[PDB]
Amino acid sequence: VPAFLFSGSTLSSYRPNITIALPHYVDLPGRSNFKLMYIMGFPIDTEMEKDSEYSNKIRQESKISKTEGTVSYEQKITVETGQEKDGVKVYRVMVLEGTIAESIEHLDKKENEDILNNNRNRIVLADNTVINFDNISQLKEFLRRSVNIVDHDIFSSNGFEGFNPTSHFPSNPSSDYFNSTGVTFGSGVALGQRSKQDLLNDGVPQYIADRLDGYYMLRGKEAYDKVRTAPLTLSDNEAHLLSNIYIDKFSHKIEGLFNDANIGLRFSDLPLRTRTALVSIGYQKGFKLSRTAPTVWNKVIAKDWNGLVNAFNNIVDGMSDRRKREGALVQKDIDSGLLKLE
Repeated sequence: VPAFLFSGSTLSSYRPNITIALPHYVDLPGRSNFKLMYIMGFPIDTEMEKDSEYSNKIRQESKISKTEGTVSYEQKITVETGQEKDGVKVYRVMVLEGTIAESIEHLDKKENEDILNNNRNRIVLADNTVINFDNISQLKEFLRRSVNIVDHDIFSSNGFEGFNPTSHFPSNPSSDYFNSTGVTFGSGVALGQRSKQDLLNDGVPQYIADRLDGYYMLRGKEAYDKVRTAPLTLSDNEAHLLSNIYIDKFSHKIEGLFNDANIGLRFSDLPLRTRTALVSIGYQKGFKLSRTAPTVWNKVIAKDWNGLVNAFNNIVDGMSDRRKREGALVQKDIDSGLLKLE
């Protein structure tokens, strides 16, 4: 209580200031009610309901779900491990104002295991609210979920974009863009316009990109004929890696449109499921949502979240069930308190 309080190491974006083992008392810069006690050079975060000039007041619990939730991929977090009883809390700081990725890396270290396995783990967010985790594995999963711009498992699921690991040709004559269409893999990754070098630049591993030789730049009948005549089936692992690379790249185009609207939020401030819904509709209808799905985009820019649900539900495209799944993602976030309504 706490066990191994001084074990392991700490990643920190700030440091306090003749080697001293005496307690040192500092304030995190720019934060109210963030007060740290350094002992043995380790940051310790204490809370007490009783008044103290050496401790913080009890912090409010976050509404974010420890099982299903995320933190913005653009925000810094503080990760802590510790104990709490009866209006007194003592937590060793493992990560002080670090990135999600730095945190994932740091919390994977073996020297940290003992301290993380044997104490209560929590995240202290930028807003000074906290998320309390059942165990370290759950926290790690929360962080991994939070680095993603969209939820890839949802996006590639049957109800939305679908996933085919075998080279396929989405089109034909009567087209519907026959000679425009090209060999496609996983969830919509199309090679008609892309060289191997393009895939390499986007970070596709050499082994995958070499596998794709002969499918690059093929279009129309040559592409159909190639798919039918000499298909290639990637393993689910490689096809997902390829797909997620291109899904992320696309999602950044959507992110850029939304951020350029300058509405007082950044794309990263929207919860995961909502970001996923917007990327899903963009991927199917074309990325400029102001032109391609105006009812949706107007609700987004207005920050009217219930209205956005309704706009998804009201789209009549011949795709409508997928439009409704997208809306239901948004509704789930509203119900989770992640979209605050006026």
